[PDB]
Amino acid sequence: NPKWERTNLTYRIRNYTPQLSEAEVERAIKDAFELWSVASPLIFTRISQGEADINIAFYQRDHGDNSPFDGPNGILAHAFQPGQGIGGDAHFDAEETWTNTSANYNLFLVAAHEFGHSLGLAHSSDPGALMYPNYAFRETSNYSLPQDDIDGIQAIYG
Ligand SMILES: CC(C)C[C@H](C(=O)NO)C(=O)N[C@@H](CC(N)=O)C(=O)NCc1cccc(N)c1
Ligand SMILES: [Ca+2]
Ligand SMILES: [Ca+2]
Ligand SMILES: [Zn+2]
Ligand SMILES: [Zn+2]
Repeated sequence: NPKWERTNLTYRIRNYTPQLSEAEVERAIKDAFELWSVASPLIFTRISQGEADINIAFYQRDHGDNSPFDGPNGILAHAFQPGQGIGGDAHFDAEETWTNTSANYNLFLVAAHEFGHSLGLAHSSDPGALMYPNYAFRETSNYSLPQDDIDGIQAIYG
């Protein structure tokens, strides 16, 4: 069970997707972290430059870590479990159409899903869970964490 042994974690958005404004990309990311924050003792702080615990980046195909993206659709992103260096970092497929809407692919929902991995959760077999393996759009305004995921972070931290 890899877990962060620190509660206030920093993050850094190294690059952006042209698809959305910078504000929208940052709001997506911010709200995705809040989701996990309200069900745990974790506190997230954004840094504009520097070494952050969780780096966030939009990459294309081969991007230096031995797990290349695959073009439109398919693999949308991946994250590494808690740890130093690459640990907890999250990568998003730059070749996807990233949206703020119901249209594939909603950046807030994918980000929320990746941050679960970054915090130490694995995929869930519960189809109503965020950590379920396949993407599904769900209303995002006033979105809250499904109960299975709450059970998930709570079991790791408090
Ligand atoms: C190596 C890939 C096969 C797995 C990868 C994964 O689950 N990363 O977290 C992934 O991108 N899975 C896709 C599977 C798919 N295209 O349906 C995905 O949508 N993952 C993210 C996801 C899943 C569930 C909910 C939400 N919001 C997002
Ligand atoms: Ca892809
Ligand atoms: Ca890291
Ligand atoms: Zn990667
Ligand atoms: Zn996943």
